[PDB]
Amino acid sequence: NYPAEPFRIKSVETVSMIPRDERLKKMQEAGYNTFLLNSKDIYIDLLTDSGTNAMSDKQWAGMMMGDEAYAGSENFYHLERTVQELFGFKHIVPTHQGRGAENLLSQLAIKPGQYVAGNMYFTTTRYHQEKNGAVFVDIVRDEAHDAGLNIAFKGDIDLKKLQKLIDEKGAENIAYICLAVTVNLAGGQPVSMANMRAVRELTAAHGIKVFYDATRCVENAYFIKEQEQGFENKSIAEIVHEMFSYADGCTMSGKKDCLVNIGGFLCMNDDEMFSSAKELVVVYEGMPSYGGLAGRDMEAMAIGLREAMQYEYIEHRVKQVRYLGDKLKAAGVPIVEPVGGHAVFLDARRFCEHLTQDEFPAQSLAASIYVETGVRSMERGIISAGRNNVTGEHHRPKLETVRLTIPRRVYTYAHMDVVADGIIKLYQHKEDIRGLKFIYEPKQLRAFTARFDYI
Amino acid sequence: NYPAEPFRIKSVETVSMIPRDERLKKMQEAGYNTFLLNSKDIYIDLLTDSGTNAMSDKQWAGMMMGDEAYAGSENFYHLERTVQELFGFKHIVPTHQGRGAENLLSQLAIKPGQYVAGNMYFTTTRYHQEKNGAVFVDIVRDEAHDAGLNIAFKGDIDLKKLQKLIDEKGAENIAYICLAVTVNLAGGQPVSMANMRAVRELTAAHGIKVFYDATRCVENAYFIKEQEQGFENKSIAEIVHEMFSYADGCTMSGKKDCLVNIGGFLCMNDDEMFSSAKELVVVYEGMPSYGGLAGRDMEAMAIGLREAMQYEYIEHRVKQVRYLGDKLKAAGVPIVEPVGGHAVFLDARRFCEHLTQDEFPAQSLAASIYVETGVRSMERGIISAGRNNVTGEHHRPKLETVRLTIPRRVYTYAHMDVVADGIIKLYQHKEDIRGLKFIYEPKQLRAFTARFDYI
Amino acid sequence: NYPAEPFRIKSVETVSMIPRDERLKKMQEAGYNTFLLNSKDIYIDLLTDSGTNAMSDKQWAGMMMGDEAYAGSENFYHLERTVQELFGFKHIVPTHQGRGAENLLSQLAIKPGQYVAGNMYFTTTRYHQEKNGAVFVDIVRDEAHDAGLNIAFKGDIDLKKLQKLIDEKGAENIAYICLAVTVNLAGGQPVSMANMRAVRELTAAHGIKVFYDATRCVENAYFIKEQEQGFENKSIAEIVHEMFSYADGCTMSGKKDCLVNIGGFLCMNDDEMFSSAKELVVVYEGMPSYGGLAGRDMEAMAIGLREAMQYEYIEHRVKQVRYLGDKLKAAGVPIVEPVGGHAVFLDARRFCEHLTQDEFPAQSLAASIYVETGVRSMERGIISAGRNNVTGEHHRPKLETVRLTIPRRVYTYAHMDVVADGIIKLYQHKEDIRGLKFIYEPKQLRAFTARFDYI
Amino acid sequence: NYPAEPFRIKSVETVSMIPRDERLKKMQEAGYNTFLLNSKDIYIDLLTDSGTNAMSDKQWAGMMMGDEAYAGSENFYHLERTVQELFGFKHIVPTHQGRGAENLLSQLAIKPGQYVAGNMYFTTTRYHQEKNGAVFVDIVRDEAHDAGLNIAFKGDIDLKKLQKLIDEKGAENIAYICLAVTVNLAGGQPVSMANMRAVRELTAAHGIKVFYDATRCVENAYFIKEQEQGFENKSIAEIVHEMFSYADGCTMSGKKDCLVNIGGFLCMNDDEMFSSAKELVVVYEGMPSYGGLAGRDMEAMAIGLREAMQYEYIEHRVKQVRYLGDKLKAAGVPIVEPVGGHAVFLDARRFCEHLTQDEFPAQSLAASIYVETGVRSMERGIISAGRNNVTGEHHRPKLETVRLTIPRRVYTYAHMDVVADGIIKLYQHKEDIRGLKFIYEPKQLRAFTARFDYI
Ligand SMILES: C=C(/N=C/c1c(COP(=O)(O)O)cnc(C)c1O)C(=O)O
Ligand SMILES: C=C(/N=C/c1c(COP(=O)(O)O)cnc(C)c1O)C(=O)O
Ligand SMILES: C=C(/N=C/c1c(COP(=O)(O)O)cnc(C)c1O)C(=O)O
Ligand SMILES: C=C(/N=C/c1c(COP(=O)(O)O)cnc(C)c1O)C(=O)O
Ligand SMILES: [K+]
Ligand SMILES: [K+]
Ligand SMILES: [K+]
Ligand SMILES: [K+]
Repeated sequence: NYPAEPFRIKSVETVSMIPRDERLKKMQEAGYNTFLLNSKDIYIDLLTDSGTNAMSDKQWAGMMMGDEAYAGSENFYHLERTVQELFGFKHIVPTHQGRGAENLLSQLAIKPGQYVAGNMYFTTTRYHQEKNGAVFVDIVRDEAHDAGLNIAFKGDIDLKKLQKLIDEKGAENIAYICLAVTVNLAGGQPVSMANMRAVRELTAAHGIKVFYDATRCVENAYFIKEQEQGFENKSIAEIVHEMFSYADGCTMSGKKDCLVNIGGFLCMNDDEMFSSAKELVVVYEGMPSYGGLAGRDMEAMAIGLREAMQYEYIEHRVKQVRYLGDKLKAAGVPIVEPVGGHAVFLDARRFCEHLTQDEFPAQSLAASIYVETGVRSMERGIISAGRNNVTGEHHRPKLETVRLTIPRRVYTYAHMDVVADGIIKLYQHKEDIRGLKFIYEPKQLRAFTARFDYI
Repeated sequence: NYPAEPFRIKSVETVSMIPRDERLKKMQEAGYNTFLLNSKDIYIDLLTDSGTNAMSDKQWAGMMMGDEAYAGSENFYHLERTVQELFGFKHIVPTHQGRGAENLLSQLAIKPGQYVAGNMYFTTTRYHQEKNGAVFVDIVRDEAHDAGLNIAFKGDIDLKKLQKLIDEKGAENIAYICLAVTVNLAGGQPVSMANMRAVRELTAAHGIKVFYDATRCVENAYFIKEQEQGFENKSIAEIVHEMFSYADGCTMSGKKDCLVNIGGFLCMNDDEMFSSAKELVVVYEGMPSYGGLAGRDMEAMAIGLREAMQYEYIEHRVKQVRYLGDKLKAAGVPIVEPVGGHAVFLDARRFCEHLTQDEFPAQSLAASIYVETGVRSMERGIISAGRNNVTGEHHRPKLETVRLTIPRRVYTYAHMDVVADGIIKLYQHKEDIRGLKFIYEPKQLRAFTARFDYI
Repeated sequence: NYPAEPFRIKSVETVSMIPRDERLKKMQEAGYNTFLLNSKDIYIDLLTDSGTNAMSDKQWAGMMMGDEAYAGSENFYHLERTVQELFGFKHIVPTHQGRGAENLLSQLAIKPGQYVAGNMYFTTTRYHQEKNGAVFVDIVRDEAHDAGLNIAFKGDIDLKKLQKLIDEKGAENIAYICLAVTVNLAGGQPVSMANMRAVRELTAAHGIKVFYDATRCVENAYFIKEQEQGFENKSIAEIVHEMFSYADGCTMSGKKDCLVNIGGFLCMNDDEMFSSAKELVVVYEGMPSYGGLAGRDMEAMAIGLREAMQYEYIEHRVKQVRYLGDKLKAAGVPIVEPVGGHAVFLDARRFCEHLTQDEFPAQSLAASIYVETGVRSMERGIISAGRNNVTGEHHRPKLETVRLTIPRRVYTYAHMDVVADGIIKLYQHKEDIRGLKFIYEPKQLRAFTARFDYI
Repeated sequence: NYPAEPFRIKSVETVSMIPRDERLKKMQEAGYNTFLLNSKDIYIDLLTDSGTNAMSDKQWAGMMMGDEAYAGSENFYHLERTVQELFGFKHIVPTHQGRGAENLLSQLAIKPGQYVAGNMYFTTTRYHQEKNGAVFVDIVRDEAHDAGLNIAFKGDIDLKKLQKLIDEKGAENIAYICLAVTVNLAGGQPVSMANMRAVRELTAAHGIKVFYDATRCVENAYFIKEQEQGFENKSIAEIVHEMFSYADGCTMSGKKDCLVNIGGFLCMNDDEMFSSAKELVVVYEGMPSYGGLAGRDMEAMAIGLREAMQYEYIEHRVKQVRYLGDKLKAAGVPIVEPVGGHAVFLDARRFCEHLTQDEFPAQSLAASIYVETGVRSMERGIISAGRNNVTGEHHRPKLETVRLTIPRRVYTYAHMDVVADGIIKLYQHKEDIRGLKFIYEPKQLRAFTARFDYI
């Protein structure tokens, strides 16, 4: 049902298990914002799966073989051919992480005033699109915004919404389609191969380019192998390669599915766009031959991307997350369904039904979770959504969630039991969670540095 | 009941998950002898807890700080202060592993014709004693020889047998008392502090020296804290320090409870014996300042010994083994009781009651365990007992067992579930396990290179 | 005269020692462009001192202690305290490398239309200034533009030019003064403490902010200790701390004087500007607590910055470069004088006086240097100067040089002898060096991908 | 003339350069015995080339790939095939270092009362021979004991002395011939291929086995390629393979020419002796599949042995030692000639002509060298020779030397200049070196723990 880890523990990381009362002052010191907690004070850190993964002995062997040359590093050539082989794109430009590649793509493929449409958004991805003069349009299926609706491939793009955008705005006013795999904001929800194929057929007929946000593409490929009909016999690698055959390029954060702690890259097939990308990367990231990464990190990322193609690795990765979700569901704890590839999202609206969204139930549930359990989680609700620029009012998302994000190969099922058991106990007296309000709020990107206080 | 790992995974070790049919071919290639399997073909390797432990990030940081000098290495001084602080002995001599220290002690403290008495024996320990002209005398309590008897501190020395040996032979004819903690041969059974204090009081009255075999002393200290009355307020470190206060010295295999992959040492308080030890260590191991160890390994062992004192680490270590034993016992699988600190012993005589001991049931059970699960275990029965050279007959031990030995910090509860589930499944059709016979048998130490075939 | 290395070799890097005939074929495969050579084909790689340094055993111990948390990593706090202690600034924001910090500073401290003045410029630094709407003004002393003039502290700012800029434009139209230490473009020339104090006094009277480009600040501090009167009793650390006391902030490329292969940061004292920096860093680099760096790399940079303060390290570093310059000068090889802190610049115009600048003498000298020695050097002449886009004409710099850039702690004096001996041998038959012409030329940044053939 | 290092520095080791007065008290604390100095107090540690080598990036990559299994480790298989390929022996048994293999060989191949003859001796090698009942006979050419005689292949066995031993004692009373390459005690002097071939032809005619002490066999192979006629076109590997084709086995210390910090092995071709060796290794070292070594160390040793076959590596290694010898010779400093492969031996008899051998000039010169220069060297004279057991009097060797032993890939020519310059200055007032006498002397192996005082 739930497989054992398809690896052994090679080395362990020291942790501290501090008491509740000490956790209280830290939570107070952090303004009740888990983003402001210190790593050393956290038993199980589920803030994000980005850059928090455990590497393998093979990757660490590569770390000893860093060719740190400014140009022509063997590690770059290794990373280049690995991505060309596994993703199938013609050209690769390394970047220090995913948002470095997003900065490049948005400056290369967007004219001021054009539209960029995709299946929901991510913060840095949407920022670089809008800062380069684009207007974002969400074309995900309406079901993806419904936390409790348990349907497969919730991250699919609504082809009808896409056709509507092309007819009303014109294909020439659409910069590109930004297709994310998986869809982080909807709970790590996958996109079917049929949806990727249908988007490619519709966009190619209008000459509209398609670029993937591929940070969690391997988790996406597992869902296709598990649940999409006709792919149960295909390997993860074959599925990944076919996924990108429907794209003109991609932005990749190795910090997710490449099983590394730093790194990303930009891929594309177009020769002219690749030329302009190499001109722009030297300004922000570095040389086209290292792009803001040490040689050893290009090596670790090349090895890690190949490791992620092992079926047993990715099956266990996803099913460990599912185990935490299943234990929570069995105790009646409200969660986003179905469980995504990288995290379980607690539905703070149902968890904190005594609070309104103006009282920030997700931010307060995350604070309560750490104090009561020593687990750090991330607010993914009204605080992260920001304020509408025209009216200065809160954006009001249907998804008011607390994200329990699982780094790859770091924790065990017993750690998941600690998390689930603590949340299930907290759910018993959920009425005790107090509301929050801003005591400090920045002008932009308030989720990371804002401070709150109770009631 | 069973605690989560008090650490997270820093790095993982690649394994191959070959299916049953391939595991069968590997087992046939190995002549149905788990000792002849290749490490690369094994999912979960429970052959031994010696030298197989996962190190911490701190230990690996120390590995980068190796002072490789031939004399006066900083790593040796670090190791020296740590052992003097934690064990309380005056003098420390490093050795490449435990049997290196036993070679030194046996040559220093034994006159040809003297007696060495202890709570059972280990193979290498008793060999160095007998090769230097000593006759071994078992003075363990009679209960230790009852595999099914579930009683505490089974490893205690019978004080009456000790008093009997002193009266019959004289104190001048007794080289030393060899007190092992824990007792490996009885299943990893602990020794109480009260027994250690009584042995020290009786030997000191007759001027008899006492030297500990302390390879699993930390596991022993946990049993004292858990089960001996009056020690529930003492730290692991306090218990360890008090244990060795009743000894004149010790031999240690760091490859066990020091959480390293290589290393050991010899301790003593006597100045003159320490002087002779420094002369003898240069012949067999190396300088008194490295003793057959790289500098980085003295550092890793010094750091690891201090890590082993953390209560949460050793509690989880012992309870992970107990978890495997409890799950097997709950399904009716016959095991040695009580479960020891480092391993679970399957009673292969009861498990394969349809086979005679001449058909090697423990060897054949270990073979089936690997084929059905990818778990390697060790035969501890008639094969390891060897053949009598004078008569050419099997030595026939009362204990016909398969040893599931758990390396420290390498596996999870899910891995223990893989082991237990496979063994329980085999137990439900145990009548199908076929006997084995020699197709190749060496003249000595047949457990390591013999090959078999089914009957 | 020239000190031995104040360290020993802990580990070595494998190189290939291919003979001249193979090096020729590699050079032809690279189109006679050293930027297109593969690292694996190079014996001594003097392309740059950026990111190519050898780390210490202590830094590598830190690499094993990476706290990879997304927020609140212990490595960030270690880096934070180190910079606050050594540089004296209030606030620190990590970036993946120096140009990442320049991107942040240029967006924070520049209004469109303002002026930025400094002691010459660097490519990435001036680009971020000009892309945010600033006009660059060179206020370096006129002597800095005289390649052959051997005078001290060639990088000082001409206070009269600064006073002239303030009077003509007004202090409100000056974004900040950008003082680089050292000055890379002039050959790595230092700035005196007296010049730093005078700039601070003049700018503070007009309310003009001063930000340092401190990538090679430690090399600069050594020159002050060696050659500025009244500092021979001050430690390197004391000099560094006093240098930054005359600045409101800095951008740093740890890839230079922090003895690492990746990393940088942004410093400032203003609280409000630090708040805006934390909002902007999440868009381009990452969280204020890691800023596009792995935790292990923040640790390595924190350790490396403290190591750079050791007098013996930086003395040997600078004198190793000086050794190469002295040996070349003693044989009559024309070089830029005085020798800078990090590189020796060959005067290719004088070296290949039989060739015109349209025949690319610096590019061709670099080619011959690799073929004859296996040493890679960088063209810093007409090719790197680029082509004017409006007229399609070569930009023609007065400096037509080949840069021998020395990574820190990577090479020995014997390696410098290989470099010098080969160049001196080439100089004895310099008339044989043939000119080059484009067989391929990209539209921009031609230095990195252009290919040539002999004339 | 003297080649540059055929590698780059990947990582550096921190050193301390403490003043003379502090060095004095340490030398006093150590009883004027350099063996008792602390590593942390030494700038350049030339005590020994054993276990002090710098590893490569490839070796350190292997260190991350330790397969720590007790049996069937991939690292053992790597080491096994590498030795079989490069040395040509049938069977390999790993040991923790060379003297572990010597303990095994001496117990396997010696009957009490037999003779073991060889080209001089080493301490641990001769101890295991004599402790197993053999009488040592030196059959090296008489010239090898003359420090100043500069002849090639000084380590050759005198075939006439060998024939004399066979005629007087009988071939049945000769256990084996112990042929060392190189000969450490004579100054690291090589053995010609012709001498190895002649010894094999003479011993095989009498059925006498030949076993090599091969710790520095690669240095030996370089001398053959450099100076023996007909081998200047053969690779180092071909020479090494042919060397061992004249032996029945070997004892190897990886700590020398395998470029590692720990490790050794025993090789042989005989099946029956290999069987007995595997029985004996489990008692002293460990399993035949790891033999007292961590898996990662078997991996590093396998890689290092292959690296030592690179001509440029071993040429530079030997010529760096020769450079130190040439600088000393040019200043008139008396040394053993010719310079050996691994060390320069100062001739303390000529250096301290005002002292008799009873005043221990070599021990006192080593003390003076450290105090005046911060360089540690080893006494190789009357102190190491020991006392004659029959008369209780000093053994009086013709060679009274101070050994400046060079670890592989650790130091530069500039470090050699520091050593040479300091010794040359000390030679100017050599009359100031005071004699020493025992204030403490052990019964055996006095060189390592004895303490002395002046006059
Ligand atoms: C850091 C996170 N996300 C990163 C991310 C990024 C940016 O990648 P970097 O963090 O590697 O810049 C882009 N696209 C998606 C969908 C992402 O989820 C997170 O989910 O916590
Ligand atoms: C190898 C094992 N035991 C080794 C051992 C040793 C030998 O230690 P080394 O393996 O470190 O020599 C000494 N004393 C006891 C009680 C031991 O159990 C084992 O149980 O598999
Ligand atoms: C890459 C080089 N310089 C980079 C540099 C940079 C850019 O730093 P990063 O390369 O760390 O972005 C900034 N400031 C100065 C003065 C620099 O010299 C070089 O000289 O090869
Ligand atoms: C340690 C040294 N010698 C080791 C050695 C050995 C012993 O090797 P281990 O140090 O690896 O035991 C054997 N044979 C020779 C010729 C040796 O030189 C030394 O020369 O300092
Ligand atoms: K990270
Ligand atoms: K680099
Ligand atoms: K060593
Ligand atoms: K091991």
